[PDB]
Amino acid sequence: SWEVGCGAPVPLVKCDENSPYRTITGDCNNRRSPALGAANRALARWLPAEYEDGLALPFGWTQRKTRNGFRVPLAREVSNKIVGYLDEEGVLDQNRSLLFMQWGQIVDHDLDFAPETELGSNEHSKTQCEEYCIQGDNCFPIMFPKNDPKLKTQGKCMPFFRAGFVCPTPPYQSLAREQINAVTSFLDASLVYGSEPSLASRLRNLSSPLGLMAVNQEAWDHGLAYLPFNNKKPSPCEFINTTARVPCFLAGDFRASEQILLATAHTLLLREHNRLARELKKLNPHWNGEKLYQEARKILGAFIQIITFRDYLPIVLGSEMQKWIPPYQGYNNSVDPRISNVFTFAFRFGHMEVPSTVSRLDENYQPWGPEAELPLHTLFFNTWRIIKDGGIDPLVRGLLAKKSKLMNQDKMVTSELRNKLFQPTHKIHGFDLAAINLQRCRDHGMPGYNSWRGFCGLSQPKTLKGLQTVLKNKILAKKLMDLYKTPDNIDIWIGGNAEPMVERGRVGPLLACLLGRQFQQIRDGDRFWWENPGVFTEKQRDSLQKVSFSRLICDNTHITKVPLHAFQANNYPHDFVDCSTVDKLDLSPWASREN
Ligand code: HEM
Ligand SMILES: *[C@@H]1O[C@H](CO)[C@@H](O[C@@H]2O[C@H](CO)[C@@H](O)[C@H](O)[C@H]2NC(C)=O)[C@H](O)[C@H]1NC(C)=O
Ligand SMILES: *[C@@H]1O[C@H](CO)[C@@H](O)[C@H](O)[C@H]1NC(C)=O
Ligand SMILES: *[C@@H]1O[C@H](CO)[C@@H](O)[C@H](O)[C@H]1NC(C)=O
Ligand SMILES: *[C@@H]1O[C@H](CO)[C@@H](O)[C@H](O)[C@H]1NC(C)=O
Ligand SMILES: [Ca+2]
Ligand code: NA
Repeated sequence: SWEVGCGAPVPLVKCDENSPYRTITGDCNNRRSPALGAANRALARWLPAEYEDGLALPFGWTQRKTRNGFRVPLAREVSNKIVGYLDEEGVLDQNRSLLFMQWGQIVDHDLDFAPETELGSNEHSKTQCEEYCIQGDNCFPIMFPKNDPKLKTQGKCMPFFRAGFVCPTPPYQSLAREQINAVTSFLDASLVYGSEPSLASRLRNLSSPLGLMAVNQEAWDHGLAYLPFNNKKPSPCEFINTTARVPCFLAGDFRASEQILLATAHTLLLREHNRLARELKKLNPHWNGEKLYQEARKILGAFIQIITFRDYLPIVLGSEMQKWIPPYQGYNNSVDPRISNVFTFAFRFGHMEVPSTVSRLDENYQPWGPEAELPLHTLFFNTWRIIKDGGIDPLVRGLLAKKSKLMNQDKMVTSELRNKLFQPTHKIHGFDLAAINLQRCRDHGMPGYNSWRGFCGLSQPKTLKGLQTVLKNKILAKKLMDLYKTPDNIDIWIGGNAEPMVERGRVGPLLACLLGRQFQQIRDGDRFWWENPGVFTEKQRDSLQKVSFSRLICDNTHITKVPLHAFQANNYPHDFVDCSTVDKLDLSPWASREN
């Protein structure tokens, strides 16, 4: 009865079966179902979607319509009463660097992107949602509750547009709405290279046959490369300072300039590509541009994989790591490699790891100038501080030397994100990421908290007292019950993140299961996984085994002092060493001798 499936707005596929390299789109990874993991298809549904009308309308759309007999609470009221806090003193994670937060965002952006519907071009339909807050079609505005401070200074709502969905981009009325993943599900550096042939070519430097990615020609970082500007008007990064008039960057991923540390990480990875490509040109002078591009691309892909799977996931998942992602046993072509709709909310655990300030540090790892520490809200879409205020190096030192925010049941999301978020088009530092996440949860038709607990083989609390035992927090459980009325109706984003963290990790049991399962699948179901026999030679793999994040910094900045375990909390100068003592990526195994 379940159909072979739709796909009129998704194009053709034809697959070069000899090809030792990934496609840009993700097509052809899986030989029996070539579209599996490819960009611009439906996110996978691990559980049936749950919408108000069975099909497409989110819970909370129709005021009289309940969920399980109760009204769903406003996203912004859940934000105000649970997610927020005032005192930033004491929130910092004593054993994770700020790099730990930032790598999470990098990895997330490699795997999933569900962009807003395209309806407001040649059309003030976006402007009208904003201006008048009238719910309809793809406008699904986040209404302020009665006592909200923003009601006084900001109007009736925050605008919000429904995520794009496959088949039609107007609505459909027979099968349930499926949102699109616009990037490749494989952990494949698509955030560097693009997920679309169009973008991917535009990012390359073809002017020369050196397999280089294109770089900024207007500005340089003390001789080091910046990303090229995106010259597409209008631009949010110009808007945040019209006197500086520095545009956003153009990268493999649309979101690269959303905050200055992300743009920073993107810069390092672009540098790493060009550097690898130059080093390969030396070792194999006979290689053409396509060859060089592909081979650097492939190494960078492996780099992301290793840092993610060897260094990042164990310190997120802790004791549950082995339970969900056992040691690798090879490529299983029966595994679904697709990112699930629910993972795209699970991985938003990072939002509770983002701290209120970003610092620039000098070569002694001491404050850099008089405005060294800045509030995070002043750095959304901010390229001008990079270009006109010291380049990336002082930012990278902050990444190493400052700390991530630790998630806290009484201090979930900093007001920098919770009250001051800037979104493009819209003019103000006045949005709420937490409210947006909850509204999105609904937009995407997510099953509730207890449906996912059941999925993960965990208990399903029905009462206040049951919820108190699961959360190990009486007061939080009590606010959730007062808002949601039953635990079944608690939005997964908030329920998942309300759980106390597992031992040695930074997420609770439910999230560790949703994340662990996904990463297991992105590893096991990828034909081009770096450790799958034949992707790299045995010797290449011995060389790739030594990648570190420290080495990445050494090779692509003018920073000479680095920790060995860059994700742990590290204090200068004690936990820092000279770049000369840190293992290098030895590219000798890529010398292809053929005479
Ligand atoms: C200053 C730091 C960050 C900012 C400003 C930020 C901002 C945002 C914004 C605006 C969205 C879109 C919300 C929506 O429309 O539904 C979003 C989505 C997301 N964020 Fe963050 N974020 C940050 C850090 C992180 C971190 C550290 C992680 C993970 C470790 C993360 C994971 C995600 C994910 C998974 C999504 C959904 C992506 C998709 O499929 O579309 N973010 N973030
Ligand atoms: C917009 O960018 C300008 C350009 O960098 C910023 O002005 C700089 O800031 C201080 C003065 O307070 C000086 O050290 C720089 O030399 C300034 N340059 C210029 C041209 O004035 C300005 O602070 C930014 N404005 C905002 C609102 O972000
Ligand atoms: C392309 O590469 C050449 C040779 O390295 C370089 O001089 C030129 O600036 C590059 N162009 C861009 C846009 O990166
Ligand atoms: C391959 O995947 C399928 C479904 O996930 C599973 O039945 C099988 O156990 C997997 N193979 C191995 C070797 O684990
Ligand atoms: C800090 O984190 C590392 C992993 O980065 C861990 O092995 C170490 O034991 C942790 N230190 C403390 C004090 O918990
Ligand atoms: Ca990807
Ligand atoms: Na062997």
